[PDB]
Amino acid sequence: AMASYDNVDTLIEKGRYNTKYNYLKRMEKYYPNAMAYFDKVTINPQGNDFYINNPKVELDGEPSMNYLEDVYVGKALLTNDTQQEQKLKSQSFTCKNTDTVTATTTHTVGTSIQATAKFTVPFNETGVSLTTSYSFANTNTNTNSKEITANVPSQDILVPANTTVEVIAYLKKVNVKGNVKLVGQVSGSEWGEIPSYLAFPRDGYKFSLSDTVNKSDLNEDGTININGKGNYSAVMGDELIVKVRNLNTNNVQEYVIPVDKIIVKYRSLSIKAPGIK
Ligand SMILES: CCCCCCCCO[C@@H]1O[C@H](CO)[C@@H](O)[C@H](O)[C@H]1O
Repeated sequence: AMASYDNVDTLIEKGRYNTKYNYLKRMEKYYPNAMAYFDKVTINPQGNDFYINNPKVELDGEPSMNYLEDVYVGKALLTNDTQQEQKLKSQSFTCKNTDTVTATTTHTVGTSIQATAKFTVPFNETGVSLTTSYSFANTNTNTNSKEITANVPSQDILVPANTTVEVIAYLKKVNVKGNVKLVGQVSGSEWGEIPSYLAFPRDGYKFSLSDTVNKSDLNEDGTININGKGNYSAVMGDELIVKVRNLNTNNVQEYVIPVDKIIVKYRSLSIKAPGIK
């Protein structure tokens, strides 16, 4: 069906209201002021099997993606005091970075029925999956993180004759933010009693959630669609960059150092400093 409800507690309360209501409306013919006692009549829920079927997290709008401030990893010099161009090698190095995700339910689906669902941050591309989860019934905040260590081998840099180059390594970072909808299909029933008072009979009851709404609002398995909301924000290490600057011309050229495998091992490049050809 097309319809979807954002508060399961409202439905549960209607079912109870209806139960109390019909109990009194039946007596109305005998006692014309019976409805005026609506507040005095007790209803005692005893159990339920309310369940949220197939809870899942769905993106609600496209993620927004912003580059964050670059992480400065280090600086080095490579000096060619020779009359021709030379292949000079940088030192190998490591750097560490933590990928994070935080996720918060902003609008529950009502408190009465517990459910959780997994969320994988989208537009990942790091090769390390980052998952958390959402609670349907509480406004919780779930975090997760993964520490990544980069092993970057020596790089080969062609330096022109009589030139020192300065090399800077830095790590780009992306922030992926957005909203989600928490969806599922509620089934089940509450049971209990309006207890007997004086001459008034006990009414042992069982009401389903699908009975508290119009027949059009139901799916073909009898369930009702529910929806909550949440959001997320993940920080991901992205591209390892090396900028090489020619100290004679002060021109700077940019290179990406690609990943080799998986601890993340990077490739060893052969790169031209500015001033070569
Ligand atoms: C080819 C690129 C060379 C640029 C010089 C990079 C040297 C960085 O070196 C790294 O610095 C880290 C701090 O950021 C330290 O934690 C590591 O131990 C060290 O290996």
